[PDB]
Amino acid sequence: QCYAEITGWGKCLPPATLSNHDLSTFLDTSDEWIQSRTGIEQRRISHVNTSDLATVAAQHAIACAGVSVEEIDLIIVATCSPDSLIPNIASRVQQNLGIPSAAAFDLNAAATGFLYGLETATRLMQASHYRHALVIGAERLSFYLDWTKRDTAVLFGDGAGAVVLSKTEQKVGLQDAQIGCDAQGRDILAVPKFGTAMDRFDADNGYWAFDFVGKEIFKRAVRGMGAAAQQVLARSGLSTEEIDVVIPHQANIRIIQTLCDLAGIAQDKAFVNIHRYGNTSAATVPIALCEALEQGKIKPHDDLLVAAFGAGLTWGAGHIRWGERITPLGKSDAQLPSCDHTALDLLSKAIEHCKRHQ
Amino acid sequence: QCYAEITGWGKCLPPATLSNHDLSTFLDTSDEWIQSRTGIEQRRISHVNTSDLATVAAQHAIACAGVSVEEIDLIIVATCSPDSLIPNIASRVQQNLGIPSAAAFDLNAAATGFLYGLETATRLMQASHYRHALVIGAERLSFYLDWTKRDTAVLFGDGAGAVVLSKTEQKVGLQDAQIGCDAQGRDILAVPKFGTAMDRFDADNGYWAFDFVGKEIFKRAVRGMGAAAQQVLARSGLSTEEIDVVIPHQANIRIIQTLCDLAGIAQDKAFVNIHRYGNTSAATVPIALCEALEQGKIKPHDDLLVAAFGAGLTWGAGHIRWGERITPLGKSDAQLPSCDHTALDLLSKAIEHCKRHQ
Ligand SMILES: CCCCCCCC(=O)SCCNC(=O)CCNC(=O)[C@H](O)C(C)(C)COP(=O)(O)OP(=O)(O)OC[C@H]1O[C@@H](n2cnc3c(N)ncnc32)[C@H](O)[C@@H]1OP(=O)(O)O
Ligand SMILES: CCCCCCCC(=O)SCCNC(=O)CCNC(=O)[C@H](O)C(C)(C)COP(=O)(O)OP(=O)(O)OC[C@H]1O[C@@H](n2cnc3c(N)ncnc32)[C@H](O)[C@@H]1OP(=O)(O)O
Ligand code: NA
Ligand code: NA
Repeated sequence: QCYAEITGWGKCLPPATLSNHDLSTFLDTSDEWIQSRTGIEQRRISHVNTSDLATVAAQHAIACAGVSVEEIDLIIVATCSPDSLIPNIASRVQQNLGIPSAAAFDLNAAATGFLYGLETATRLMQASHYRHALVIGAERLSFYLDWTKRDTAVLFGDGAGAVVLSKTEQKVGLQDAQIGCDAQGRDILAVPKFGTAMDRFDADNGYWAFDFVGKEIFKRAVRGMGAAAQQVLARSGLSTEEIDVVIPHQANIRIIQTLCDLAGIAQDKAFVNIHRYGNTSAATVPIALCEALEQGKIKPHDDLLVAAFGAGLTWGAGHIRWGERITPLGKSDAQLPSCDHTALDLLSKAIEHCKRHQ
Repeated sequence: QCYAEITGWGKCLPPATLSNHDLSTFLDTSDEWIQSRTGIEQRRISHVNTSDLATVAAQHAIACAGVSVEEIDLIIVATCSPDSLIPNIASRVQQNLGIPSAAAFDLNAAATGFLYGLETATRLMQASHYRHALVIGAERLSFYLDWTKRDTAVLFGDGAGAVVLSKTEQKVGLQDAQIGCDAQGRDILAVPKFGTAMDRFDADNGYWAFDFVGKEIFKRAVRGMGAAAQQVLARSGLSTEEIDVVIPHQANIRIIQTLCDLAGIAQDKAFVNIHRYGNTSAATVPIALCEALEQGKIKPHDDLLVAAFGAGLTWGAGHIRWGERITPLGKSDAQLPSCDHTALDLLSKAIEHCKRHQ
């Protein structure tokens, strides 16, 4: 029996910050509403493409793991905002870092995609000949947003997180996972007209609907994640008190609290950074894991519960058993190109077109 | 030790057919050039979205396997032309067929994506609790094409293929596989400006370049596939004479012939249907497998070699050991909505815009 230890962790958050106050400047909303309903105070807006955020997060995770590029056998980028469809952006990350040979693909399961990626890489490694893997959740969700619609415009941000996995005999990394999808929730969270369903030559094709039914999402998410978390704990013989840390998707602070409350997990076990970054979809979990490690929230040998959901409606949970090391082997000087523009400056063209079309 | 038997197979080719003669009607090309250089005589153009082609192929594979929707635990759609990015289209296929619960994701590794999907589902099933899986290669490549540029406009078509996998103790299905990516070939085959790298509000954003360096692709593809096929055969203890059938990606007939020639595999072992459908990217392999089965090309207990490449430049090979059954359990009456339009009629809006912009 082999296992896939999380030997490296890393993040990349773009510098330009869109505050709740900044959103109040061009929308009928407030810090008071956004903060009390969602827990979000700020989020980051990328001046660079999704693959660039991915690459930097990967660079940090690679130094953290001390793994050479020659040893990386698999690259998975979990994203729903890739630079290109042809080719995939896993191959761009591969190109940027000079990784020869590795299998490289993009995985789309919306915000659950990192957990899907961790599950997928772990089983690939357990069943076949992949020595080390790079799994990245990376998003530039700001691409998609409708800057007239306050319901969604205030919820999402940009960023990336990465892990490196290393094959081992030790019983560490992802243990049981349960991933799934509630396809009856497919239409409640959707941008149906970006992709090959859109009219390529219509000049109004940029003004797509972001469909979003918050109450219905909340309900299906809590059920999806909750039942997945229960299957993981039940199958693994864990009592709930044995869970040391929860690393949840950062969609809404109330969803995190409800998940923990219904499962009987203490609220202070959940790592929350949604106030800083908002919902970064596939990046939420690996960024939260990275920061949990950075801030001393995870001890050697801890049991972690990861839980996530997203458009689909995809869902999942998993149990990670941490090994010996919670400290990086090395640091990276990798950074995004500098940018002195505000988040408002970056969104100007997009905001002005959306408001003019209305 | 478990294995993932291919218990179901199925295809969906849209009816509207673009002949080489039809391409001669609006481009400086000929049947004589296209047929002798590529082997392509016809290809299909979809009147429906990628998810619809996927669904029908899935329906045929499900009846072929005799598996209920309740038993399907995993859905992978390999595609680079999804209807939507949010949500994924694996979840649409899931919705269409009423499959509850299953993990559902889109996998993007261009034409190698089906092989990536087969590898991924097989290892998921071997290492964890997935009883049956649905793996689909589905594409509407006609969305992307530059109807002024003859180099690429004549090469690609639309379609989908599916398999159903069933967990078993018997040593059948995918055995060894070797998948990878040659990221130094990333820029030779690319549509860099469809995705989040495109300017959403530019009215000319629909007139994207399809970058394509045929000679360089040919060379990297032959090397990529060839070395992957060698690693598969070497690791598995197979002599080349023991390979009964080759199911190759249908990009170019000369690439198939060169692959077989350099490996010392007899040319008549390769199944070729590129003359009918062209390059359908991720759909090529599962459609060719489905048709090989339909036409009596595969016997019980045969050894198959699958080989593929695509944008990335992704590559791979695998060895499938066939089990007992080469005949479907049941048939499906599932079909696409009727369409009496020609391929030319369907492409009219796209062709007229491309030619007017030039
Ligand atoms: C671009 C990337 C997209 C792809 C994403 C992929 C990743 C994912 O899928 S993760 C998906 C994220 N999921 C979530 O955020 C969870 C969904 N749930 C929620 O957000 C919550 O239900 C939430 C906060 C909206 C509920 O708020 P609620 O309790 O209804 O507040 P309440 O006091 O009742 O007021 C509601 C009203 O406020 C108003 N309102 C909405 N937005 C705002 C705003 N920004 N400012 C002021 N008022 C607002 C509306 O009129 C709303 O009415 P209704 O609820 O009928 O639409
Ligand atoms: C939407 C799709 C997105 C992609 C999704 C992912 C799928 C994949 O990644 S699979 C990729 C598929 N790969 C391929 O098709 C590669 C196959 N190989 C080739 O294309 C060959 O090299 C091929 C067909 C060009 C043959 O070359 P070859 O016979 O050696 O050269 P030759 O006989 O001199 O002809 C080439 C010349 O013909 C001309 N020519 C090109 N197209 C045409 C045409 N349609 N009609 C007439 N002449 C043409 C060109 O001037 C070309 O010049 P150059 O020498 O500069 O390339
Ligand atoms: Na514990
Ligand atoms: Na044989």
